[PDB]
Amino acid sequence: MKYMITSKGDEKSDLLRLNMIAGFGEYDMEYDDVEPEIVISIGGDGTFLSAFHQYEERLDEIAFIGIHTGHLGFYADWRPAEADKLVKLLAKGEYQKVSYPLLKTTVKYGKEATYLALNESTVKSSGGPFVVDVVINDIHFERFRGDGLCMSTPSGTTAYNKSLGGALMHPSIEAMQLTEMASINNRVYRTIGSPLVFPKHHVVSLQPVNDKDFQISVDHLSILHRDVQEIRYEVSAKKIHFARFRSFPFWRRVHDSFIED
Amino acid sequence: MKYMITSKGDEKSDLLRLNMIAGFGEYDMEYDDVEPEIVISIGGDGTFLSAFHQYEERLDEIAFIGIHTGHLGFYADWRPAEADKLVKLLAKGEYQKVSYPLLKTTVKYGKEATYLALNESTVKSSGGPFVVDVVINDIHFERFRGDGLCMSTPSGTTAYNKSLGGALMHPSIEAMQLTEMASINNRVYRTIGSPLVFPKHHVVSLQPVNDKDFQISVDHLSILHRDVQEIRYEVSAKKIHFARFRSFPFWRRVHDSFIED
Amino acid sequence: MKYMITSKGDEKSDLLRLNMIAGFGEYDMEYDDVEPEIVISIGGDGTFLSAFHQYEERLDEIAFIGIHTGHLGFYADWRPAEADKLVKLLAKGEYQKVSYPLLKTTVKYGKEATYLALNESTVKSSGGPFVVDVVINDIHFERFRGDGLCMSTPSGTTAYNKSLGGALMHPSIEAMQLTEMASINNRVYRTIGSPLVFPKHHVVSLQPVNDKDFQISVDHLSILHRDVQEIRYEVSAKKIHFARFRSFPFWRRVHDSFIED
Amino acid sequence: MKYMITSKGDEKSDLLRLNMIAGFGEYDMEYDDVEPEIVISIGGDGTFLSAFHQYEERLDEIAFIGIHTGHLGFYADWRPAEADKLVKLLAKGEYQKVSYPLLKTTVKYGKEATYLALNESTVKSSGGPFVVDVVINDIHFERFRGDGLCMSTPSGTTAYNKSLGGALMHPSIEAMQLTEMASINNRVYRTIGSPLVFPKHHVVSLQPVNDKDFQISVDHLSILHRDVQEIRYEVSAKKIHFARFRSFPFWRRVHDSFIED
Ligand SMILES: CN(CC#Cc1nc2c(N)ncnc2n1[C@@H]1O[C@H](CO)[C@@H](O)[C@H]1OP(=O)(O)O)C[C@H]1O[C@@H](n2cnc3c(N)ncnc32)[C@H](O)[C@@H]1O
Ligand SMILES: CN(CC#Cc1nc2c(N)ncnc2n1[C@@H]1O[C@H](CO)[C@@H](O)[C@H]1OP(=O)(O)O)C[C@H]1O[C@@H](n2cnc3c(N)ncnc32)[C@H](O)[C@@H]1O
Ligand SMILES: CN(CC#Cc1nc2c(N)ncnc2n1[C@@H]1O[C@H](CO)[C@@H](O)[C@H]1OP(=O)(O)O)C[C@H]1O[C@@H](n2cnc3c(N)ncnc32)[C@H](O)[C@@H]1O
Ligand SMILES: CN(CC#Cc1nc2c(N)ncnc2n1[C@@H]1O[C@H](CO)[C@@H](O)[C@H]1OP(=O)(O)O)C[C@H]1O[C@@H](n2cnc3c(N)ncnc32)[C@H](O)[C@@H]1O
Repeated sequence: MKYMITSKGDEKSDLLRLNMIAGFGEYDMEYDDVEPEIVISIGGDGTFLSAFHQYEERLDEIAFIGIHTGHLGFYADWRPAEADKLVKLLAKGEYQKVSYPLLKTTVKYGKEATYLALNESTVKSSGGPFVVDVVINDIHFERFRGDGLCMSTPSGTTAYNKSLGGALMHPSIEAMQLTEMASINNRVYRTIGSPLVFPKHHVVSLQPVNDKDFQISVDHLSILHRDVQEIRYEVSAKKIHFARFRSFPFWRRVHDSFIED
Repeated sequence: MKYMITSKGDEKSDLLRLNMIAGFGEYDMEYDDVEPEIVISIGGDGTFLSAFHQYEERLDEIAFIGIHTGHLGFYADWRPAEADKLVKLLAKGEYQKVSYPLLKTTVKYGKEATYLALNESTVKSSGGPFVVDVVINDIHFERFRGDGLCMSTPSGTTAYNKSLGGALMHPSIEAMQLTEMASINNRVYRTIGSPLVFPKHHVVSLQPVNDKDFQISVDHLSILHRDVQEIRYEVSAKKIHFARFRSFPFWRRVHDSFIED
Repeated sequence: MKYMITSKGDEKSDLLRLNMIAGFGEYDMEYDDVEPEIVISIGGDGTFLSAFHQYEERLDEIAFIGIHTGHLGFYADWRPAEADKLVKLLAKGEYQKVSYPLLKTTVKYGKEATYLALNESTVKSSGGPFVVDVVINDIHFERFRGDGLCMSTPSGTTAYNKSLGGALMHPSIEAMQLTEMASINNRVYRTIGSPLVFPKHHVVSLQPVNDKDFQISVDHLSILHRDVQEIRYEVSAKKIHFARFRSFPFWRRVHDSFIED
Repeated sequence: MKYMITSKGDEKSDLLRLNMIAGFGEYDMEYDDVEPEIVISIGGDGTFLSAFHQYEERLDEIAFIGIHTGHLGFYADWRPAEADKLVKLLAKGEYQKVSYPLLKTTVKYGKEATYLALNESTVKSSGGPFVVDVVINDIHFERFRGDGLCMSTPSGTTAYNKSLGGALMHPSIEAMQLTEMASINNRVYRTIGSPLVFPKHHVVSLQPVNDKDFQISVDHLSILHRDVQEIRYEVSAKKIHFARFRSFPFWRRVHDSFIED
């Protein structure tokens, strides 16, 4: 099939990439970085996040593989030594695919712009204080004042979501999780405090009250949006598909990353 | 159909119960507290929890209704004024049923005993320090030392789980959530810290290392178990069925209970 | 004595200010906004913070008073109705003074710039990731990666510090408190997690490792510093002096602000 | 001077104890376990806590030393290899003493009983729910419902207090810190949430409202008190005196214990 390989850029990743292409060369495998069916990421989770967004418009025609040259990642969870063993099983085929849920973000102006996130999407204070109205399925849930909010995919719960006190969710759960960044809670302002886990079809809407500029981030892409009036969060109908070749369970990936490998 | 009504016991609850039975008397409705199809709880969530466990062996043949005489509850979410309106719609039928997931607990000795929880099941220090090995789908995940652990149903996440830093989960999500009670984390002991959200079929096993006595609780039932060697947690295959007669969404119930009614 | 009055600017604050000046006019009191001995703030804590920094170079020659026209504040803790009673006791004299500790921030370049904070001073990510080395009395304590850090005065612990999980400290304690903003903790990065309470003479130093630009804030003043190599935190030798005229204890101020007035 | 040595009891601690007594034998040093001036603890912090309470009635006539045979402790912070070097400097004298603050607990019945804590004193649910009124300097601050409360000395903030979210306090600060154990916070019940740091002379009083039985703990001593009506917490006037022979600063002890030795 068509394949391509992206690299962190350092000497170790570029050289493992050149060795896999060489191993791939002796097969019915064509390197193609326009319409690949297999996207291999060599580096870290950030390298994988770049690879995902590089091909977010062909998600249903692509299986992703992550190779970590540094420490173990959650998307780059195969080490370099098995790359030669990886070439072989990628060549024949015959491998199950694993699908993780994604988060859809809709940003409306006064036109709109949608985005797709693998880790999380965050909304932040543009310069002055951050006050937004939180609306859940068209019901006003709370008026939030603080540093910002974070809406996380299941696989993203080990990322920014974990640092904000969120729960770690197994990626087979089609859900999204909202966490607060340093909220005020006094006699004037009241927020729920706890992280909120939303299922499919539930729409969380963030609406400004005073300022209308915000720092909106989607994974590592962070741009300041102007003249916004709504940020809609929703479990996407699209999924990211991983090529699977042996059992590396999620809770084991959590154990190795946070307890001790 | 067969029905029965349980009461908190105070003057207000006993009298609303006697008025609903009177309203029920003028219908094709027989009061029966052995094999009811409709179980009405008058009082609070605790009164409802008692009503659930009173009939946990006929869960698939029962629809539950909760009436709160005091503050708003999450299971007792209809106020007394609509009880007369409640009698009518219960009499004809024609009402959708709502199903919430339950948590199954298995306790093994050296025989075994299983239990069913609507809120949560907790395991606690029997007197000396609490040390248990946490095993997820037969993999050793961590060695926990602290005050105890709490495994919560979705509808239970607003109860004890919320006080322990857990996330609030919408009850349509078939899952269970584990939270820590005051764990030690130093160079010797290491725990994940974050709450963990597990899907169906995932089995969390708690295994003792030193002492084998524990305070195990299931909802308000808390008994000390002796000579245990395993506590297994798992999303139950059974569900609790609620009689539904109008839209009182979960996130609104959360708003009214924690933000301001 | 010399006095001056600052106002939030709205109609209510400007008019209470004009009435106190009128009441002050019938006394041996001269309005002077260059070298006052009494600085009255009318509005909120933010109005008081502006009044403090407006006169931070004459702290030992000034007693501060706060009047809240809106909700109760921690520095603006007298309501408008007692302003006429306030005029009288300010005129005669004979009132004890209360002193709260301040936080000193030193920012070095490659010259230096020092600052004085009543609430807190925070250091934040300038655009890229935030990584700093934390040094306590010239010992390397930890390498922090996250959103930022917050060093709070005692009276500031109810402000930003409280939202970040810090402890509330009685202002008679000459100390400063450091809290983390969303830190990463995995096999690579390790931070203490808990808030740290430092006494007098203890110097906490923040040193960059990669980027050298930071968003440094001091109370509501937030400016981006360039080419920094050290941010030093230390309990200041200066104190803010409040004019006291009746007992409004701190823990009562906490109760009224966060429990219910 | 008079001295004595206590041991964890295992083979390693008993044998290091017998070697120090031998080294002590060749000096103007008399082993005396009734009125020692030097109390050496060999084992861990728990062994040291037992040694402190064994002599809490002669605190002002005793200097304490801790030797850790296992991992590094906060009171047992010298390793066995320097015990022979420890014998010499203990023999001559000429060493500064370090003093840490203690926490005084008063428990009243309907007579009273006072206690002294080096780490913390906790109050817990006796069997039924835990509800107490929190009173600060004779003002009603809050009505707490939850698992319990913990009042910690400065040196105790790295113990149970740290697991409950409290701040780490340098032991030169004469203070005490209160933290909550899993409190309920809804429209009915309201607690401050944040840890509270109290100075000298401040009296925190816990008063029951419904049940009057409680599990009160002081360090590792935990006994159930009956017919109580008040638990008073206060920074003690007594201090524990440590024999100091080189610089092992507190924040370094924190670094080595929680970051990495
Ligand atoms: C440049 N990164 C790429 C990546 C990744 C990333 N994704 C995940 C994930 N899904 N589960 C766990 N670990 C993850 N990683 C690691 O996390 C660190 C920060 O990159 C790195 O070790 C990553 O690892 P690797 O790239 O060094 O191999 C942007 C991301 O950073 C997250 N993020 C931002 N701010 C904070 C913060 N304050 N605290 C914690 N996380 C934060 C956020 O989610 C964003 O998408
Ligand atoms: C006697 N109760 C019955 C009930 C209920 C209960 N269930 C829920 C729920 N699912 N979502 C939210 N609120 C809930 N409620 C309320 O919670 C308080 C404590 O009953 C009361 O107001 C309840 O309300 P109502 O009875 O006064 O109307 C035992 C339960 O207490 C929980 N629990 C135990 N210890 C703690 C603690 N330390 N912190 C918080 N919750 C705790 C635990 O889950 C247990 O099953
Ligand atoms: C514009 N403010 C002025 C003030 C004041 C301020 N100081 C204090 C204080 N010492 N103890 C308690 N309450 C305080 N207040 C209130 O706090 C809210 C935010 O102003 C307002 O109600 C204040 O009240 P009043 O102005 O509406 O009357 C900047 C400050 O905001 C703090 N701050 C910034 N970001 C956050 C955040 N994410 N969460 C919580 N606090 C934050 C920070 O400390 C900064 O100095
Ligand atoms: C039997 N212990 C003796 C000791 C000591 C103790 N004191 C301190 C301290 N001041 N600073 C930091 N570390 C400390 N240690 C360690 O802490 C662990 C638990 O002993 C052990 O490693 C201790 O170490 P060492 O004995 O193995 O060498 C009772 C104490 O346990 C604390 N405690 C109780 N319950 C919990 C909990 N749920 N979480 C955390 N701490 C708890 C409480 O404070 C009590 O006085």
